[PDB]
Amino acid sequence: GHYQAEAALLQCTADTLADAVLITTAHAWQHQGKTLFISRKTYRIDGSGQMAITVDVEVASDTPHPARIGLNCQLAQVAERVNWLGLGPQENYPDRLTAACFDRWDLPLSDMYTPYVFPSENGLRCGTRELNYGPHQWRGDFQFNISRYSQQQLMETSHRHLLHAEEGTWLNIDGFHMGIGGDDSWSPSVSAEFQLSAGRYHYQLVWCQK
Amino acid sequence: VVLQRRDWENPGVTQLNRLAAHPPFASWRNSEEARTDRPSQQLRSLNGEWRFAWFPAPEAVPESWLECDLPEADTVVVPSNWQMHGYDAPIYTNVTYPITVNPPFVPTENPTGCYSLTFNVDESWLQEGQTRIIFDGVNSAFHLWCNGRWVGYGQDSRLPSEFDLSAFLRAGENRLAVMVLRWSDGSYLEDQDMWRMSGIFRDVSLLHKPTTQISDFHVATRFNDDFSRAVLEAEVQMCGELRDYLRVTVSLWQGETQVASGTAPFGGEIIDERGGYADRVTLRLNVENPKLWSAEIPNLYRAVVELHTADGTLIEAEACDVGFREVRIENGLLLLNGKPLLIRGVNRHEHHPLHGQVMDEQTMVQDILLMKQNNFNAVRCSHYPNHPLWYTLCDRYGLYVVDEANIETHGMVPMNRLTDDPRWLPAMSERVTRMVQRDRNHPSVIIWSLGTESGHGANHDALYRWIKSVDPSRPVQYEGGGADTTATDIICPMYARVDEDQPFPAVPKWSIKKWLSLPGETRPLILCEYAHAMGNSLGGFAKYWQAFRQYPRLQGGFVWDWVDQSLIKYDENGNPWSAYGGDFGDTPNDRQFCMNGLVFADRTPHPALTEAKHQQQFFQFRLSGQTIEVTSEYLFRHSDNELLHWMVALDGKPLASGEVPLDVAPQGKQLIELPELPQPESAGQLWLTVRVVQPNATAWSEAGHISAWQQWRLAENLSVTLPAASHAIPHLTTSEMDFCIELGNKRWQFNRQSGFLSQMWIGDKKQLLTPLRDQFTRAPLDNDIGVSEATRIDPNAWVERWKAAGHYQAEAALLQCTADTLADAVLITTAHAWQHQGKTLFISRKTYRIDGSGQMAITVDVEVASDTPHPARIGLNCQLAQVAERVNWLGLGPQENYPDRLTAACFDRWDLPLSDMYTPYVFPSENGLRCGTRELNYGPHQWRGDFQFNISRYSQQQLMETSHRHLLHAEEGTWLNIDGFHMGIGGDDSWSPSVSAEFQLSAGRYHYQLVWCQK
Ligand SMILES: CC(C)S[C@@H]1O[C@H](CO)[C@H](O)[C@H](O)[C@H]1O
Ligand SMILES: [Mg+2]
Ligand SMILES: [Mg+2]
Ligand code: NA
Ligand code: NA
Ligand code: NA
Repeated sequence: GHYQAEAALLQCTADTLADAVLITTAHAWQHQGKTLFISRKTYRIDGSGQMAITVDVEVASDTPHPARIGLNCQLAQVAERVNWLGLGPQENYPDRLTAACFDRWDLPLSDMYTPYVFPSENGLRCGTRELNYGPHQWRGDFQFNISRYSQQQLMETSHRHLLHAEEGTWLNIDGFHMGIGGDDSWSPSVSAEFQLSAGRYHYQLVWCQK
Repeated sequence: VVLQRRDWENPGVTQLNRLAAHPPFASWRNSEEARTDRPSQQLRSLNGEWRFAWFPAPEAVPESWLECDLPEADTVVVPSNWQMHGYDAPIYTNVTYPITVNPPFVPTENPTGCYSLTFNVDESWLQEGQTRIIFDGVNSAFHLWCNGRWVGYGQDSRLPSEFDLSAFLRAGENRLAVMVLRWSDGSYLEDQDMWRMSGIFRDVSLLHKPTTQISDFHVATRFNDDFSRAVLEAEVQMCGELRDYLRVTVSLWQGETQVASGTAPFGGEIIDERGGYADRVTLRLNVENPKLWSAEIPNLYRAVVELHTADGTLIEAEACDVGFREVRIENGLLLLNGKPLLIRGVNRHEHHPLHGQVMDEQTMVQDILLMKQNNFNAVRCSHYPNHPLWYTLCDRYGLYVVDEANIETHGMVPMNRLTDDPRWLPAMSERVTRMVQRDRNHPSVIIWSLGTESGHGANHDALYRWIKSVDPSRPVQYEGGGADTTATDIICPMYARVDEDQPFPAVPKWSIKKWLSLPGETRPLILCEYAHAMGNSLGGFAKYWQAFRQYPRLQGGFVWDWVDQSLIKYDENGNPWSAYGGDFGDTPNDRQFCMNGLVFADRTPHPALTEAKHQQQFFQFRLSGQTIEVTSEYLFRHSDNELLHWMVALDGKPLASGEVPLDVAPQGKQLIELPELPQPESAGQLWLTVRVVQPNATAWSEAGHISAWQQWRLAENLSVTLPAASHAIPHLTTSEMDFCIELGNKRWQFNRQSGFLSQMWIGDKKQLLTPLRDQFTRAPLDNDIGVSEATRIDPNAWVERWKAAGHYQAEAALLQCTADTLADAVLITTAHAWQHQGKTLFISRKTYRIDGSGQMAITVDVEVASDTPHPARIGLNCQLAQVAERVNWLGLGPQENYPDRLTAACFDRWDLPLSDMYTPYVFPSENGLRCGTRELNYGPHQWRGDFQFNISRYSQQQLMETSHRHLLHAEEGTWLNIDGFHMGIGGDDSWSPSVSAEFQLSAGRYHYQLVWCQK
């Protein structure tokens, strides 16, 4: 029930600090009674206008290792260039990133999508310390993709030509992403060291307008 | 003439008047006593009180000593090493020779042990036949006198020298005088990495043999393809007068039943143009459905060899135990009885902490039992032939043995300088030939070894061929000169790693997996030495066994090594302590390198032992759903003394358990279906634990002995419940120097100048003696140090990388320290930078959240500079004021375990006295860590999260400043180290960095969290 998991709020509090506002939340993703994931978050918005996000995730040892552990959202803005300090320029994944180089990259948005004839998650870039899109800067140590297509449309659509740009820009920022494999295409092939099996995961982001 | 010749400086002279080598003789005169192996009246021990004097050189020995006992001499026990009686110091040196390398010469100052014994000889022994004396072990050379007259000379410390005394003795009192030399030309071939000692250190005895006698005999066992029929073939040789009426009967016994027999006159088949051996006979006995010998089931028969007249009058009988087994290398696999072996082996030096290198039955038996109880099936006789009882016991309890000639020339430059020299061939041949002649009838001996660490020389090749020529029943191995030379049937490297190539020039140690498939290569690979168990070690041991299991041609190896070579010294009060190199005045020395044991000198286990037992298990396990699949790794036996105990616990609380008998065939499978497991309605992780229990006692184990275990996570139920919110809310008390938080009897204090928790109070009492601070270092392990020394730095060792980067003396610098009162808590934020000479090594970012329930949630995020050497650990430490009796934790245990050595540890709820949380390594270092721990309890304290910890009365600082365990003093309070992350310990070897990449703290950014509360 990974694709159907319903978020159930456990905690949601606010605090006033000397020079910032702290938002603490906790969620449990469940499927018919079973708790798959718990997400514990803090948001820290300070004087300079930076929103520091800490995320600590629990994964039930007996659920199949998840495809990713990140955050997503549909952004309103539609910019033309995607600029980042990280691995690139082309799409790279944890078990397919040796060719990619760490530098400052700048591509058109359409270059951050890969037109696989049968549509799937695509266009990830890894080991990114900084991402710039329109007015938005994200800093940390993460993996991301960015496109006019949602994970939902991508998985619902059998051919690339049947896809339609969605309003705004879909952003996927992953603390962690499972390998893609390919030793064959008829049995699981993602190696143990690229499966998301640690049980407890932590990543942090800073979101400010630059 | 004896002082004149200096035979102890002549590799051309290795003996004078010494009898031929041969298998163990007892000269029974009753065939039944031979069968039952009872004591024989014809073999007398001369063990006991002897007279001993020490001299600085052989020139300093007075000529009267041959005729009269010396009054200044003492009375000492024999066998013994004279260093063990305080006459001089033992020397511990590893590679470098204990003497100046000037072959064939030794120092003029050559410690000389003069031994004597006045003893009785009965009349009966001197009217008929032959009386010989046997010295089983004399280190390193000696001349022998009897009643004033010179008998002979002998070398090789590790094999029997036998001399005919028939013409020297008289009825009544007799006197032996033995001049034992510490150093001789033999020493050049005895450079083993061990204590350098000397003297009559093995048994001395007198054997009476008839004039017409069995002088040698060889037993072979050959089989048809399916092992349903054997032929025992026994070749017997006599000395004395050759007569028609002479016969030999070789008869084979299973208990009290004679299964086969053969009798023949002397005179073997024609051999060449001049005929045959008129003094030899070959007997061949047919054996149907033989009980086969292995380490799993050591089936033995008794062969009695009778020399007699046609009419049936016995002359004498010899005998041995026969194990019916074939050893062959076929198609690149070592096979025993047609099945491929998996060597669960260990190197074992003969060592005793009190008696030095003297061996006794009790110790040997103790060693064998521990070995087998911990899943070993093999031993390498590193690096010399053993006390003769050892092979007998190995035959009977069942271990595969590698018998190794007493040749090591490690300190030579290059290592093969002697072994390539044809002039050292004679001395070398005798050390190989005399071993084969002595041990070739022991079934436990499955492989011959040409010695160790002598490079690869032409002499090795000759002797390899010699052994293959005289004994086609056993493979010959030898590691020197690259481990895969033409002088070895088996690729037998030392400390070759699993996946990691070490491509040294000329002698590369390839990844053992890569080694097998080098172009043209077909041989099996068994490591003669691997997994150097020095101090806190055996990291990465599981990686070896995973590979051994997957690769048919990787057939195991021998751990280095069984027992620490520590020696007992005494202090002023009179209490014993364990001593290593340099502790007897001995210099130069290689310090703690003599301690590489899986067990302490007193035979107490190191934590690593349990890791070896687990990885060396004989039953493998897989879980699918509710089915446990059991696979046997036994080659011959069924699991006819085994049950499986299963157990399911929720975070350590038992919910169900049961028993199923194991009925699995060798190499076979059994599926066990667990009953409906009761789904617990309570948060936690369900764990399954299985243990294989032997319900009946054996020759080597007690009833209820556990031989194997394994764990699995079953279903997990993550906690979704919020704690019941509290009325109270903590109060912040800001000061110039301090942030204080109050809640009820509990109080926290953060020093604003340091940035750390300087103190906590429960009610009135202080909880800390030292503030809670980040720790990035550890008291360096033997593996962290390698061969690095104060006066000869190895900049490659982990410790030196750490020192040179400033890790040990970096100073916390406060970047930030704020306080904030929240709705139901107080939040303390901190930031430190650890710096050394302007370089920022680490940055620690923390928050402490103290809420209204009195719990402190600590969140640590560390940055580690990519270009600083990866740190030993990322954690916190403090010195608690509390000294409690017990430690209670939910994690891996119960014994000490580290990230690369935790497979044997089981997740459960453990409870031990504080003293068990300290590991007494003779050289002190970081110790006692336990990993994957979710909850720690000590007095009123409880920590929760996902961390590793050690807890003890010794600071990391005292552990790293103290050289011996006994010099440690318990500090006030308890040092607590809590690590989010801890580096592997390594041990693939102990002289280069050996910690594998995946166990190094290289991620750059690290996160951990801990809740601290009183309970
Ligand atoms: C390069 C050296 C460390 S050689 C190393 O010394 C070890 C110390 O225990 C063992 O004696 C090994 O047999 C030897 O190979
Ligand atoms: Mg000599
Ligand atoms: Mg050596
Ligand atoms: Na194997
Ligand atoms: Na050693
Ligand atoms: Na130390």
